[PDB]
Amino acid sequence: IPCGESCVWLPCISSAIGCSCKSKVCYRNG
Repeated sequence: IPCGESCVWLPCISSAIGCSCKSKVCYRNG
């Protein structure tokens, strides 16, 4: 599920809420 954050050039600030970079945007479990 996309979280609402791009990660093309920086990692996910939303890593704190569980979101990780895949396919240039931040996701939690799809």
